[PDB]
Amino acid sequence: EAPAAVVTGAAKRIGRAIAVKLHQTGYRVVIHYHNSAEAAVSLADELNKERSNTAVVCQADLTNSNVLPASCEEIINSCFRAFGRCDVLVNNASAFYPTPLVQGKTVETQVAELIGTNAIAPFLLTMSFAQRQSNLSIVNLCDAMVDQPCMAFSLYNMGKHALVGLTQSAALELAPYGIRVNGVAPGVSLLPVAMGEEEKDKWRRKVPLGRREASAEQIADAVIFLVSGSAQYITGSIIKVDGGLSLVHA
Amino acid sequence: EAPAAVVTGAAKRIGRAIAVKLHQTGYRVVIHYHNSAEAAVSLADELNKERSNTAVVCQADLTNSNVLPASCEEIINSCFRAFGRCDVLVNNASAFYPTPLVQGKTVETQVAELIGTNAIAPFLLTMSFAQRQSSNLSIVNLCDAMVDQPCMAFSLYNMGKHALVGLTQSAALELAPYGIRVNGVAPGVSLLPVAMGEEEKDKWRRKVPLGRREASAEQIADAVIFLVSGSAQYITGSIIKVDGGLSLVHA
Amino acid sequence: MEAPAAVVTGAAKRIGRAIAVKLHQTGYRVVIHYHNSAEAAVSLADELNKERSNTAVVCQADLTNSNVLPASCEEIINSCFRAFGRCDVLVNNASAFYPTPLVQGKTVETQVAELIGTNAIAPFLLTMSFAQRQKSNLSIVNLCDAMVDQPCMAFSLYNMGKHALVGLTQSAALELAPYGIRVNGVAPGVSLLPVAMGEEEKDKWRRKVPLGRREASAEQIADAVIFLVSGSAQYITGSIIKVDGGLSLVHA
Amino acid sequence: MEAPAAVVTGAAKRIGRAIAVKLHQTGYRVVIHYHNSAEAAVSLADELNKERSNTAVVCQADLTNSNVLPASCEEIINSCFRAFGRCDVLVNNASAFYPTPLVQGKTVETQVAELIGTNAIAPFLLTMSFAQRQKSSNLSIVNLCDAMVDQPCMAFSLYNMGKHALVGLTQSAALELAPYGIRVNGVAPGVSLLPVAMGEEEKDKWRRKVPLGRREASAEQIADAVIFLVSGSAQYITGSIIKVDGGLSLVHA
Ligand SMILES: NC(=O)c1ccc[n+]([C@@H]2O[C@H](COP(=O)([O-])OP(=O)(O)OC[C@H]3O[C@@H](n4cnc5c(N)ncnc54)[C@H](OP(=O)(O)O)[C@@H]3O)[C@@H](O)[C@H]2O)c1
Ligand SMILES: NC(=O)c1ccc[n+]([C@@H]2O[C@H](COP(=O)([O-])OP(=O)(O)OC[C@H]3O[C@@H](n4cnc5c(N)ncnc54)[C@H](OP(=O)(O)O)[C@@H]3O)[C@@H](O)[C@H]2O)c1
Ligand SMILES: NC(=O)c1ccc[n+]([C@@H]2O[C@H](COP(=O)([O-])OP(=O)(O)OC[C@H]3O[C@@H](n4cnc5c(N)ncnc54)[C@H](OP(=O)(O)O)[C@@H]3O)[C@@H](O)[C@H]2O)c1
Ligand SMILES: NC(=O)c1ccc[n+]([C@@H]2O[C@H](COP(=O)([O-])OP(=O)(O)OC[C@H]3O[C@@H](n4cnc5c(N)ncnc54)[C@H](OP(=O)(O)O)[C@@H]3O)[C@@H](O)[C@H]2O)c1
Ligand SMILES: Nc1nc2ccc(C(=O)NC(c3ccccc3)c3ccccc3)cc2s1
Ligand SMILES: Nc1nc2ccc(C(=O)NC(c3ccccc3)c3ccccc3)cc2s1
Ligand SMILES: Nc1nc2ccc(C(=O)NC(c3ccccc3)c3ccccc3)cc2s1
Repeated sequence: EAPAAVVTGAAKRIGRAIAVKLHQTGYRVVIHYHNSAEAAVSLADELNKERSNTAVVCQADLTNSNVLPASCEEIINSCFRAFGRCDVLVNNASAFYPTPLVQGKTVETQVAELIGTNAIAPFLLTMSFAQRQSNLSIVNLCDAMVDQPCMAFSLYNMGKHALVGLTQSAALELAPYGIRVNGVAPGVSLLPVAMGEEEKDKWRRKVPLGRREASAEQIADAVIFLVSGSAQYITGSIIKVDGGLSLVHA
Repeated sequence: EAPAAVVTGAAKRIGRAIAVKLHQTGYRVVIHYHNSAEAAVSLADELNKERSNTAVVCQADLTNSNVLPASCEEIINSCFRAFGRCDVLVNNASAFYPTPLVQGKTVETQVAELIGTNAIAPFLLTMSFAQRQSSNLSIVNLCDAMVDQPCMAFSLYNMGKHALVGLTQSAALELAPYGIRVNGVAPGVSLLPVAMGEEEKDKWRRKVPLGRREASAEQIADAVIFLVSGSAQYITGSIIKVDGGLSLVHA
Repeated sequence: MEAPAAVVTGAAKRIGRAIAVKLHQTGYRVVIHYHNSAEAAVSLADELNKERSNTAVVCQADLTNSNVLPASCEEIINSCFRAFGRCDVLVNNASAFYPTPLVQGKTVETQVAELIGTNAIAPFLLTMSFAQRQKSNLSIVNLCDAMVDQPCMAFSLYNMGKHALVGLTQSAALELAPYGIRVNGVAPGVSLLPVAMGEEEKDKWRRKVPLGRREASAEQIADAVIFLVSGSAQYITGSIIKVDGGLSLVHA
Repeated sequence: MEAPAAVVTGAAKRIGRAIAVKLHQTGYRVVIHYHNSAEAAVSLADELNKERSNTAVVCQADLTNSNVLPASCEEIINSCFRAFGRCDVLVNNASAFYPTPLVQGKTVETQVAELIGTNAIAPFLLTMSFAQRQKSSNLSIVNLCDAMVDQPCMAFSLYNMGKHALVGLTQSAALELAPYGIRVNGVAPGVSLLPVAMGEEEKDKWRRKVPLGRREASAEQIADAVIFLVSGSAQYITGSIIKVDGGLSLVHA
């Protein structure tokens, strides 16, 4: 009776907040993770303490390779194995780091990681979700700043642009199956763990609405809306949740 | 105690559905109308039967003129008079008709209606709303998902709707320091113009990827409800398409 | 009779003059429209006529919206036919630009008439008159703004007018395509800074431009107009070319 | 050594050929990159060298993504410096295009490698190699984009993803390379040269959708926009994508 959702990169930060809010809404959840095993298992424990048998973890590397289609099929299969259905896919997992055009990872590894996590894995996950098929939908975590990108982040930005293309192409192609495909695009939300406080404050000061970053819960709220019955005519839409950041000129 | 909302063009169709759903969410509402007095009062009666003294009507022509600024100030003022506050402005009223570039309203009348109602009145209402201002204050503008693939011979209408996107962005930036969010909802085909023939209505319905049907007014209202809610408190300057995928469909 | 002819609105100075000059150098006869800048307009027409006799005229009009604006726009197009017997190109360059804050000597209705009139309604009415007068490589070029999605604070009416001009560009490209009239736009970021602006403030904006940390010259903007009216753009309609040195790509 | 030089990928046929011809007519020396079309690439180089000796060479490479793609792309740029002593212009034109339906003899990872490699990864690697070699002059890159990226063909998700990635590259590289004086722009066709084997009755279905003339763009019309973007008339233009689509993208369903 309860619907089920897969959330990628769900052990921490925004993906954790999405998994938590879906669970609070009544979903059973697959918490996908790559390296954060302890955090993933800890979240599943918390959710299961709340309602038994409503959360599982599923480990996978979402870097592009010739076995990525199998890994993505397994993530979807894990939801059917645990819960007998898969109603919602949230493509949240993402690699993010600079790749300067002018000069420990080879460039082909950087392509595989940045384009794999942000674009190819979402595509393969979408394929597997659709092939295995109420209120079915997919939500892709996009980036409100894709047209005003950070300096030296070309591969990341290429991946996020590709994810916009996937959102639109899959919304078109999956509409006759009743599957909606939409996006949520943060501006600045939870800042990278590696970033110093002074730099975090630099970015906070740029946001018109409150001079602060989005909480993870604020991003999750837009995901909840798009999967809800209140969004049943919405497909191919990307909702910015950016406090007006993308409207601010240089 | 209860927040209050102004909805322009609220007597019928999409504006009515928005007013109904805001009311159901707990708002007190000003139902603005131009020509549709009977329908406006009928809605106010229905809402007041549910919760007494929670719905008022306000007449105004939203055509651009020397008096449009005073009329817009009165709409906002009516909310403050009735309810003591104005938390939400929904710019829903619109005129829609063709204005061919190559050839009984003069062109400058068409300007005053299409650009006035669809862009200048939202601008003046936004000024009045902001001037009169914990809280969750926002404005929602009814945009058009087809603004970049416009209907043939609708240049003035399309100009007004593009101007409304500009207002949404400019006002979101300028009002963010006041905690006033400014967002849009962009329908594709929703309730077809009453004048449109049944065969032409079906032609459009058949192009929509999602179920080959128009949006109900209630689906449009659901997006408005989200944007005014606490679930959207970091969202400003965003326009949510509610179009069943229609804008994605090539020629 | 066989050199083509162009109307350039707001052509006495700055970008509009550069467009008129470059069109003239390409072989066009030109109508130099102007509002207040009579001395500068006549001085330009005299220069162009010295270079080739009877190839430049001036035409005065206020492009503020009013119930007479349609007649004024009809008259601008008529001046081109009166002088040159044809009108091949329309460049909508004239523009009012000033802040209109949402929270507090012109009335708001004057500000609406000026900012929306010059930037949007006059281009629309000129587009109507241009199209209706037609009997070649016919086109319209609208001067847009690369920063319309990242607008200056407190410029809502200006930004509304430039957004409306994008809508006109696309609507008119669609509707006039059957008549062989192409309709395109050129969108500067920062080009010639306002005459009233001090050097320090100019340098603040210059420093934001990735390509050279400098504003576009007037000639650089005119170069993109010249391309869009040329035979090298015969399949281009409904396109807006940014000429902004990357400015619109730069985040906050 | 005074004439500038350009690399054009996928230049043996169709749009890339017309770009290579127009660049040569403008005074550029050209590297004609090709993958499978050797005879046509060599025929073009010989035609161009007959017009002006030692102004055209060919360079073969597969632009599918793989472990060797970065080296291949470095080699393409290197070929221009070895032939002509300079590389002023890069045109990323080569492209794979075919449907990849989401719902059900190439594996899906081959389709990823081909559609994302040709349309996006190879342009990125070529852009890296071009810039690293440059770390009077008018250096620029032109990417062949697609005016219909937001109204895509049904069941072309991987192709559309690659073309959206190419918009991202055009913008990100324009920003990052602007300090080096390298401009980065795009030209976005709607419908241009159709497949010759496509029935005329199907070609006409697409032609009739185009507002401006109810016909597809010639390859030369697309090349004309590339020529403008590399020219001295575009020296303040970077990060711009010029649609050359006859109004097709403005037409609703
Ligand atoms: N935070 C922001 O300000 C912001 C702004 C714009 C867009 N976004 C988007 O919003 C989403 C969530 O942002 P976030 O900051 O929460 O993300 P994040 O913490 O940077 O990354 C989310 C998770 O992605 C997973 N991931 C990384 N590489 C992976 C790989 N090779 N295989 C599988 N999983 C991998 C990691 O899982 P493990 O920890 O299990 O390894 C990581 O915890 C992302 O798509 C992001 O691009 C965020
Ligand atoms: N229906 C769709 O499929 C669709 C598609 C795209 C966008 N939209 C947008 O969605 C919104 C609502 O659409 P709708 O179809 O419900 O609108 P609508 O029925 O065409 O008109 C809404 C109301 O606007 C008011 N109005 C018109 N001209 C006016 C004037 N000069 N002064 C004051 N009020 C005036 C009218 O109120 P009175 O009846 O009181 O005179 C009318 O009932 C509009 O902004 C529209 O552009 C709708
Ligand atoms: N300069 C920039 O950095 C920049 C940036 C973005 C966009 N643009 C766009 O590029 C175009 C050219 O810019 P610019 O800086 O050269 O323009 P500008 O000097 O600010 O204005 C050009 C002309 O507009 C005419 N104008 C103003 N109000 C008018 C009215 N009520 N009626 C008729 N004409 C009127 C004036 O003519 P008179 O002098 O004869 O009165 C003025 O000379 C404009 O459309 C502008 O918005 C420029
Ligand atoms: N034609 C149109 O209507 C249209 C519409 C929109 C966008 N565009 C864009 O405009 C550009 C030119 O279009 P077009 O129709 O002339 O392209 P095309 O004929 O489909 O392809 C151009 C060339 O790409 C090369 N290519 C394909 N796969 C390759 C690989 N794996 N490695 C290396 N090279 C490869 C081929 O070279 P070989 O022949 O040597 O193997 C082919 O001749 C493309 O980027 C396209 O996406 C075209
Ligand atoms: N998986 C992840 N994706 C992203 C995407 C963006 C951000 C974020 O921090 N963006 C900031 C920023 C990025 C790099 C360096 C400094 C700040 C940002 C993005 C656009 C404008 C301003 C700040 C952080 C993450 S984490
Ligand atoms: N008719 C005219 N239209 C315009 C449009 C824009 C500008 C211009 O100066 N834009 C600047 C700027 C505007 C206001 C205050 C300071 C600087 C600009 C625009 C966008 C981003 C950064 C700077 C100047 C003019 S003059
Ligand atoms: N390397 C290449 N890239 C592209 C991109 C697009 C096209 C093209 O022909 N597009 C047509 C079309 C696509 C599929 C079937 C028939 C026609 C097109 C594209 C967008 C909307 C309508 C038609 C052809 C090519 S060839």
